[PDB]
Amino acid sequence: NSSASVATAGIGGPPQQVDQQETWRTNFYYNDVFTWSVADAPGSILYTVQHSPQNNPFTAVLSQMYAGWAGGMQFRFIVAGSGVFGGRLVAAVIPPGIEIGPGLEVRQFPHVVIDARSLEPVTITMPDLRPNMYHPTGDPGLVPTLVLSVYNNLINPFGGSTNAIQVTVETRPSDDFEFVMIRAPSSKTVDSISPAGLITTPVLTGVGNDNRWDGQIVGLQPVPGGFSTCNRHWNLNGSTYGWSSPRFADIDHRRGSASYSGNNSANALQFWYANAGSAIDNPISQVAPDGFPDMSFVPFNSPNIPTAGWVGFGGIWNSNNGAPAATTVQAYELGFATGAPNNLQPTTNTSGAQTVAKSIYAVVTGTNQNPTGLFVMASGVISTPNASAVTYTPQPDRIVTTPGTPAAAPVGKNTPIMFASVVRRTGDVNAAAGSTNGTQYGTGSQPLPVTIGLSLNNYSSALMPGQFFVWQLTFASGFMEIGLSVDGYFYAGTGASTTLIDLTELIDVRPVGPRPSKSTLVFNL
Amino acid sequence: NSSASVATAGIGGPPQQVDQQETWRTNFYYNDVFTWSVADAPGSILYTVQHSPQNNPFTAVLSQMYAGWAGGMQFRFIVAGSGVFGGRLVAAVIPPGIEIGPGLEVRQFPHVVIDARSLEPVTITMPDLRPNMYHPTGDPGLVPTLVLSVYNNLINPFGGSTNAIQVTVETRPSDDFEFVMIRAPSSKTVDSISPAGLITTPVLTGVGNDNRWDGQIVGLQPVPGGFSTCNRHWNLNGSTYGWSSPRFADIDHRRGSASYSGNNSANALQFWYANAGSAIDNPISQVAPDGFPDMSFVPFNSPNIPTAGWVGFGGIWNSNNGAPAATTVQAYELGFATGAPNNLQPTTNTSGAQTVAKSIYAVVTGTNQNPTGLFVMASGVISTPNASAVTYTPQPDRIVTTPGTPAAAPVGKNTPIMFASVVRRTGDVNAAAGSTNGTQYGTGSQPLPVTIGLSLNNYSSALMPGQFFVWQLTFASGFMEIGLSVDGYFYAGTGASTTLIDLTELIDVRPVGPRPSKSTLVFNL
Amino acid sequence: NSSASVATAGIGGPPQQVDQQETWRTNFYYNDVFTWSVADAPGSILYTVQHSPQNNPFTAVLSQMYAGWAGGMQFRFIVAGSGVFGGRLVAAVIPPGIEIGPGLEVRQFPHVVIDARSLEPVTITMPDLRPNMYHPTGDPGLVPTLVLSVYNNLINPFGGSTNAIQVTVETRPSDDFEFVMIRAPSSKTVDSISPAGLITTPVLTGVGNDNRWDGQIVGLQPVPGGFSTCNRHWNLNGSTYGWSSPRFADIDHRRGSASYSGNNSANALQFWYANAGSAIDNPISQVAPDGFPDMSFVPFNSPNIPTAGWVGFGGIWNSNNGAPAATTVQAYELGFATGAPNNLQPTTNTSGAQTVAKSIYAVVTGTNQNPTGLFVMASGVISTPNASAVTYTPQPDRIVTTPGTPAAAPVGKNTPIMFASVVRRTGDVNAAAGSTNGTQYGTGSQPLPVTIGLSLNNYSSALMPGQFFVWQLTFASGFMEIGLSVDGYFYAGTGASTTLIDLTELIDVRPVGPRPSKSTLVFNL
Repeated sequence: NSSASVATAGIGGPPQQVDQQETWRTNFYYNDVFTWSVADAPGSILYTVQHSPQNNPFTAVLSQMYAGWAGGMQFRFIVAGSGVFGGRLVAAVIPPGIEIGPGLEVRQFPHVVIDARSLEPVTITMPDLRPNMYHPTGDPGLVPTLVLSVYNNLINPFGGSTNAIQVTVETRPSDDFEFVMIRAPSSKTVDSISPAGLITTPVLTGVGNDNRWDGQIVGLQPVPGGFSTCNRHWNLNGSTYGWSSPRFADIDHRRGSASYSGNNSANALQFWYANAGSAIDNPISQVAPDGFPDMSFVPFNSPNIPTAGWVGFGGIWNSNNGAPAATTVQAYELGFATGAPNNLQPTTNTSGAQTVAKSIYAVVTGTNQNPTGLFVMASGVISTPNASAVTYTPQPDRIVTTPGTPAAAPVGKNTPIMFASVVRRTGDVNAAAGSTNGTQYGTGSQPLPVTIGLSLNNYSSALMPGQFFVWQLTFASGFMEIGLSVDGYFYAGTGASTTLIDLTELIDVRPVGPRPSKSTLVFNL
Repeated sequence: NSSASVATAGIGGPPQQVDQQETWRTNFYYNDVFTWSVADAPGSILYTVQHSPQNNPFTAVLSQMYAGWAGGMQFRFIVAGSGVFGGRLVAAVIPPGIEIGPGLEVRQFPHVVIDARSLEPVTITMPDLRPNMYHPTGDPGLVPTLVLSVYNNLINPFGGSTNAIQVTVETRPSDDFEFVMIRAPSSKTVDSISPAGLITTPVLTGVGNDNRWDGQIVGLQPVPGGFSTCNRHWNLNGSTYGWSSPRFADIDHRRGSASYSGNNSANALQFWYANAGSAIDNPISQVAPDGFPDMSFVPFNSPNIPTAGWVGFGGIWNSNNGAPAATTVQAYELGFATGAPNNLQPTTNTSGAQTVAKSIYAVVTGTNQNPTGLFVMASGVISTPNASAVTYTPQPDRIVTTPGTPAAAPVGKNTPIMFASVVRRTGDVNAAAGSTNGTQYGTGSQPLPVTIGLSLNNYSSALMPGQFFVWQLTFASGFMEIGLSVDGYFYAGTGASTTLIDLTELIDVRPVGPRPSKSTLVFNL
Repeated sequence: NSSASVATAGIGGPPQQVDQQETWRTNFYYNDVFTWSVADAPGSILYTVQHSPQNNPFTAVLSQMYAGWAGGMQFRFIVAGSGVFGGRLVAAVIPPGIEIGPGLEVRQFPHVVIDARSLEPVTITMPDLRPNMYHPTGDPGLVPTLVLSVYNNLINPFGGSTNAIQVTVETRPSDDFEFVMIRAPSSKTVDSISPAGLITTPVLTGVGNDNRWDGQIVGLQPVPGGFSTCNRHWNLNGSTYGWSSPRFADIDHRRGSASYSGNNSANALQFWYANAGSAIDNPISQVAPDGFPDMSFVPFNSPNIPTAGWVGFGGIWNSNNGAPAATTVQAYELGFATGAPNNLQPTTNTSGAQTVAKSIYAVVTGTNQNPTGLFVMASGVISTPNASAVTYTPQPDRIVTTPGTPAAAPVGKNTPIMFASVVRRTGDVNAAAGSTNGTQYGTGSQPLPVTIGLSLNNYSSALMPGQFFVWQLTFASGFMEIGLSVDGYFYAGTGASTTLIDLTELIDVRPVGPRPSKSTLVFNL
């Protein structure tokens, strides 16, 4: 690999200003560590990095201080384990012009080998292979990448009882490394925007809540079979495929049709429905009124209760009138459906759907009119039998989504998870119940604070489509990793387990950074 | 001019560190030739080319092996003369970022004159005008342009038809030219050039098919009125505006209404329809289902057959059970229409339309159902009564388009072309034609391996919106040029022509690389 | 051994007159790796390769540019060890014309030992054994072989499952290696290697389709009983024994007899047949018409449907007039049979057979005519009653073959494979299945771009009848090898397996070049 690049790092002028500083470059300090197991395949990539000053601790804080950089940086690797262990690793410096993934053939680029038995550390100096121009802390332009790959797999002769060893990574800047465009310290560009700050501990401990139910988040729920979600959900492209803005507020739809069933004008069950694409007061999407639940309706016939329906309180409002008609005000079961008045069927897709309401108990005096509005409150309560507390609501089938929505499915051994929260439940009027309030797990895709920050800031040039942004969770007994995708869905490396993970013994959350999607999030509980 | 700069290029070049290949390249190799006539006016530009590793053919093969390039290229010019013809051309090396087109004069540039009376070739070195920045082979950036323009008019002493001579160009890399970043010439796909591979000899010869009727390409059809195409179309930005898959696939639509009109349940024409924009089971877009024809319907009255209709074979398919109805199996006209079920009228706008199907002959027993599905085969036949019929189908007026689709209209003397194929026609019981095939012409806007390849790999930033990518088609006798826009339309230089070009006597196809879109593409057949 | 011959090669080499490329090739590049276990017996041959410009990847790219080659190649071997395992391998440079296979011993050859306890790589030069005759790049002739065989058995001190280690090979061209006859690296097609291009990553990924049902390839199916295929099949000799075109094309047969059996002219099953070997309007061979299925008929009785029948949609077409009959339009079973019109029995021999068609449902009015034509579409559907049905179709017993067609039967542990795809099934009015696709498996013997490419360019004398051309298929987790015989069958190394291999998690495909056919192809998935 090149070495004349240093003369080119060498060129200065008006970026230097006064009084440049070598800073500390002398010794090697801990950047990172990686694990190598007998499990891992030849041609698998254990460690990768683009050349940057964010590869020492000292040059990452100086990055705020300086606006531009140039030159080489040295990477030192220490294999720890034993001299009795077979296997070999390959470290190679790759020039820019590349897309890294399944076709990027590490063992056919100029490279050096690292042997597992090495007692002493092995060093590489990584130069600049495009040294002609200063990089800012904006776009650097395309830079060389350092990749370490397994050439032949780790062997223990004493069997499978011990099966992994670690390799340390240490760095120091080289001689040719320099900085420029100092200015004075402040915050700047792409550096200040990262998905990291969305998730944090106080939100999961007790400050945060879900985006479907406004509940307190008690758990993490794995969903092996996948799911799809859009309403009040957001991505790292800054937009939503939903019809709700990211806050809880009343459901107002001005044009629907209203009727009642029982052939009696007083003491009857109220019905309201409308087709999708008439939400004239909603800017987000005219498909349904903001605040309307993303679930398919649940059939009930009087006096029988809906088994795990969404219920909210409200009543019927005509457009000419300043406030709703009181006689109509009652609890309603709400959902998305097709086939109103009396051929009702649930719908999982918004295209050709109908937004439907029916009162769970009798209204004082009904109303027959068309068109006329529906006015129902911000968050809902769960309708379900008396002492019911089985699994969670909605199940993946129950969630309604648009045809623009991308679905959440497993990637590798990484499984999508939903955030589980405590919801109010009711067993139908009076009687008895399993407890004082009863147990009930309502689930959402996201914590509402993450949803507000995806809507607030655009993170497209801040997490790549192949990556997850990763944080690690610490529990009193055990720890795990959790990931957020660019499509807004959250993942865990739990595989096919369904067990509820308890956030109530949560000590901590902290970022691990960007990781590629296929590679498994840690689960040790 | 800039021939001192040999030593100042030699600071920008050397950080890379690589060998010089001199011994192979003693001789110059053929690049192109152009024609010079008595009617080519002074100020006109006959020939232009950008600096690129693709100018010498052997350097193009070597470009594959390397990820960067730099240094100059020599150009050598031969005038074919006579010695009795007067006139001159001017050769200038144009700076980077100076727009090329007919507005461009050589007037105030450094230049050499190329003389009509010359008998000796005249050799210019084209130096590197970017040398501080090494160029990538697969993302190069901005380069200079070599331009040749007519200073003085070609004049002949005598009469006759004889009015033209040719000027040949051959090239050789200079002693400053260099390849660097060998790495692994291992597993990159588009090292080979992405745009250039779209058209090839055996593909235009007999391997290729067209992307709308699946026929064999016999010819090229100019459309001097211009035209528009959205479906099964891709482009050099990777984007599309269609609904149908990149390959040909069968029609399955689960959600329609079926009915018939008449005085009886039997020996009637079956009708089925569903709305446009409702196909939520199509991954590409909801405009219609996959396999659905992008040409407007043909109204007809029982018992008569539609002409220049798209007909396909299929039947009514039960949505609840998932299974066909045999009695319904018949040939059907499938099309886009508006005014369903019974006020039907034709449109070319998808929005607010209905995708409609009607049988071309009597079904034994019809069915009235809602909902019911439609299941029809992939392949399509043109409906035409006995012998002599319509010139080519679809005509540009028949084609439907969806918002976002740009239309292709002539530029200068370049006119947009469609690809013509021989297609199967059926129409009217025991009909016949004047020929055995019954010579019926189906047209597509692209060849299908091109539609598939432009959907499989990226092509962005390779061709400039002012330029066309050019290939030269070579016949046993004569040649012509064909061009590709950024948009993914093909163009040819026949001007106000409607005449069909016969591709039967094709020997070869070669890439000519980008050329300005106002440059006429030559026609000598 | 033969390392004196440096100066005697230098008379045979020099008449050509060319430069030496040294500066690019400082380092060695990855060629392959193989596995060494406690169960690989002494005398066994683990790895073999012929001298060829295709061993180093960058030399392969350069081979394109040149029409001849000569000189040696260095080979470098790394044992992955541990230091507690005993055993040895022997490395010999084998003379030209000495047959390779398991009968081959290293016993009396010059050799080096490669040691289990080795920690340092061991490097052999493979000299040119042909130097008086310069080799062609695109017709090379006879070369020597490098062979590695087990001298002493791998032994472990301890128990556990741990029983294997790997040995890597990397190569570098020698200082004697040379390229000559640059000419024009211009316009030769198969400069690139003809055999190697047949299988590619995006082709096995999602661009390829199979050559009998036109479906998407999901898997590989081993057939440990062996099988035979003639139609739409080509080979590495360019020869075929089929009737149908290299692409999928519609059935048109002008000369048949049509009849029905029953008690009435209406609501009957139409039957049509013509003899095999009579299709004089088919350019390829008169065995049947173009588009006709190469699987034996399925007898059925009215009113029941055939199972695992080939069904296609079409009708009776008037031979005198050249035009269809609408009333006859229906779904038909098309097949090869013997015993027509009414003693019909199935066969797999074409000679003395009849190509037969029978409708699967009632036609409104039937026709009795002689002669009358048959006109049916290209695409085909599998006939199956409701849900659970046959494992794959065609089964090897159903396939018809014509004289001259060789059958593919296992060799050693390599077994012949068919390519599996998901195909459309229809059968029995308003039927259904357990899944929405109704998971029906269609099989082809080759991928269709391979059938088309093996018909488009020549391939003779590239692969030796004892060897198989090998490609390596690489997955996200594990890898396997696939092989191609001279005959144009594909093979895999699953032995007595019938289990279907799922190609869903494929990352990559790379050519491994020829290997002896008795060599097992590896399976680690």
